[PDB]
Amino acid sequence: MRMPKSKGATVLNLEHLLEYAPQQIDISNTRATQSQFDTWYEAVQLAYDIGETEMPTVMNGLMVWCIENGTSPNINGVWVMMDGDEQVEYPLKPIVENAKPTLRQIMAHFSDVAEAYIEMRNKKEPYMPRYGLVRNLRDGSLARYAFDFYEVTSRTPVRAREAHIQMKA
Amino acid sequence: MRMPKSKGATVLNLEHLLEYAPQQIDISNTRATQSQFDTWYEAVQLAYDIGETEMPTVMNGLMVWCIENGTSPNINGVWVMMDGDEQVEYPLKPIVENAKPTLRQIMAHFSDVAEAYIEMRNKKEPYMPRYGLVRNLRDGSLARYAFDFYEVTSRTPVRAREAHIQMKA
Amino acid sequence: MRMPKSKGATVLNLEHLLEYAPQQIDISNTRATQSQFDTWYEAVQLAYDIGETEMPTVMNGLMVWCIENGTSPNINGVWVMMDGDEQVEYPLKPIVENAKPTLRQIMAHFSDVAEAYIEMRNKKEPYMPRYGLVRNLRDGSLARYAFDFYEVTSRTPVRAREAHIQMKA
Amino acid sequence: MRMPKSKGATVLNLEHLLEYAPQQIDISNTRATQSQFDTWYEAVQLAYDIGETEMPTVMNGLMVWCIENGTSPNINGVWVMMDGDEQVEYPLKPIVENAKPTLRQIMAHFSDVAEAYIEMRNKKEPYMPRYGLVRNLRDGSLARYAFDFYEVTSRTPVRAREAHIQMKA
Amino acid sequence: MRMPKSKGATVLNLEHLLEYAPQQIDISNTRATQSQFDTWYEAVQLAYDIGETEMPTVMNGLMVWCIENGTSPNINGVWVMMDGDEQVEYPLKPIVENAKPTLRQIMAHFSDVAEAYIEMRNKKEPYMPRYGLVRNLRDGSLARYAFDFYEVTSRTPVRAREAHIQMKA
Repeated sequence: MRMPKSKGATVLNLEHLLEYAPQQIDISNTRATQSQFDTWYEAVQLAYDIGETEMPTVMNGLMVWCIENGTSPNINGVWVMMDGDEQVEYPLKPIVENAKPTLRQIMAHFSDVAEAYIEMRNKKEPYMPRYGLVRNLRDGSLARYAFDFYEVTSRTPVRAREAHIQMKA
Repeated sequence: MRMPKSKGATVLNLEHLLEYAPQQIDISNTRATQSQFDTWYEAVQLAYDIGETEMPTVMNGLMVWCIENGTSPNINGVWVMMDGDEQVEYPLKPIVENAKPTLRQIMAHFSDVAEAYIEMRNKKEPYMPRYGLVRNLRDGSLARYAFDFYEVTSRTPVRAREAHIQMKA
Repeated sequence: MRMPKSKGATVLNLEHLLEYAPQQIDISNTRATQSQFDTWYEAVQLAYDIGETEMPTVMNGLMVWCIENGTSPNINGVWVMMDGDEQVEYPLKPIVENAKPTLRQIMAHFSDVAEAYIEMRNKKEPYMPRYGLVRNLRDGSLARYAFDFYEVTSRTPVRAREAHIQMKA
Repeated sequence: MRMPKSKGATVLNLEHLLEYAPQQIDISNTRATQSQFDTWYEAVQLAYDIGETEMPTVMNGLMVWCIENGTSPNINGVWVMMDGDEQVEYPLKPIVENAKPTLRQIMAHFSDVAEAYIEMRNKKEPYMPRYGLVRNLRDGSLARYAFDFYEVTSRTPVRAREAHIQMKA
Repeated sequence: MRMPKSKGATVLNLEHLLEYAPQQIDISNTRATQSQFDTWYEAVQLAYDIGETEMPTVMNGLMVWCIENGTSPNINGVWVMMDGDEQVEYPLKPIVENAKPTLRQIMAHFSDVAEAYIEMRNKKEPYMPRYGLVRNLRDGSLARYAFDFYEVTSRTPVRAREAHIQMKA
């Protein structure tokens, strides 16, 4: 093999070269960077006039809303939260404006947790996310992966990779 | 797994995260929100000069009309109600103007009840909604699902999902 | 045979003609020339204000970043390095501007080493570069070749040649 | 690179230039200078016979008026303030006079605050400034940029830059 | 080939022509000559009553002003310097006078240094000169070329050549 050279010197080290072991999600372009996610968090927090005691509760339903309604909604719209049987409405402009590059990449930070919620739902009655009810997904084991902000990593079953290709087609 | 992080703190809670259990129809974009449905109700009520004693009766036939004539009609038109053998006419502009985002989403609040009416009809003589007589649906058990404002949830038989895909194609 | 002639004289020699034995990568247009790589190295070094003691470490992650995120990114963007659990951000404009003719050819100097890193990763948990998770590559032995700046030489297995044709299609 | 030279000596420090980091709005010709704004403030104060206890209230209504009626009005005209349900009438020549170079540049000092007021109005009922209701702007998210005295800096989203080009055309 | 001839004798050495290798900027008409620049320097120095200890600081702000406000301003105007938070006001006729042929050609001597300042600003927050924010330049990499007194030589990337043609159109 040949290691990169510049003016007769190696430019890629020898020890740390075979020691750097990052995580796939961290250095991937499918999700927004940590700085971008932080900016989106406070911008949404400042727009809704919510403190640090109710904001975690509010963001629980936004992830659930994006499971069943996607991550590319109309800006001039609203997304719903339910406190009991009442539909509590929130403006959707702050969610999208302050999300860079796209809301899907920002929502991709919720990929791991969103499967836990769907698996919970798939313990009482069959629950299939709408994103999979419009692309004709019949499997009941792939319901945990039927949201548009899912991150495909090197831990995803092969059937799921084919399903997302079929879904997005 | 990794839960969303912002400035070294979890932003998705731990207990209410695995307790929020909404209903699919409530947080879905296939139907208008409760506020939107309320606005459409009074706007139509105020346009027809009807009180709270005949309006429930009038809206019974509007749902039946939309079963057999769809939810995307010409605004400058009329929809018919039958009191005995006489065709009582109502303007159709108030139904569509005041419906946001679309009349189909507003009519989607009648998805559950519209199946009860069709099943009633399918107890004396075979009744197939027109929306299914123009897309060549031959099954007699799918007649209860042959209206354009049907809501596909995680309780719909798999054959029905294929039928609507075939119908809308 | 006929050897090139000009004014009644051979113009291709006889001894050194059958002695010149270059290497395929050196005289190939799939990678930038040594002068071009040197210019890109110092230009990136001068833009980041880094000496000759940390620059080899920084370029380790840029190669890893290009494995999972390609070699044609948006100039007005950033690429991430991880020191522990923190995302250290670098501007991406110096990487692309000063790379001639393209960053893929400049990154092609890292083709040999990038396989060593992937093979390392493929010793603890299955690691498939993202560039192969979006083109539906299922083989686990071709993971070492699933980056866009791979150089196809006369040492590459035949299956790999077909895979890259299928991947790039 | 080459420095500017005069009689064999450098004419630029290039050490304080590294220090020199002015703000874009301060050294821009899109807004009047601080001295010009001070002249306009006192002259308007002297024309309306108002002290330093009601003038801050007075200029609150002037900024809102320029949002909905532009910054190029007739000199022989009036601008309206509302105290309750009554229209308080103010002469408009004191505004369009003593405002150099133009009233738009003087009004550009209110660009930041004018967006806070618009974002306030877009929390109860949809509010689009009349400047955007005559140029066919159908995106309510861009309502915060629909005043002619908006200042385009290097913090404006790319959407707003295209919208203003479309509006001013 | 044919040499220029006069009375049966060559009029060109063609041995010193091989020696003659001038710089493109030096013998270009896009910038004022050295004598013209020296005249503009002393005349501006004599007009502002400033010595040789503060003038290098003074011209630092003038170059930045021309980046964001162009090199064709009104003679009966002022250009702003910032010492801290205060706007220092300077007359602008001493600048647009004693600057022949044009101020742009005089300002062209700062083309190399003006890019260093812009590249400095594009290290903390995105900074695009106002010259490019009014001509719809959406590429932040080309921010280093977004001043009207830029000199196009045979070292400018092909991107910048097309951008300036698009901008000046």
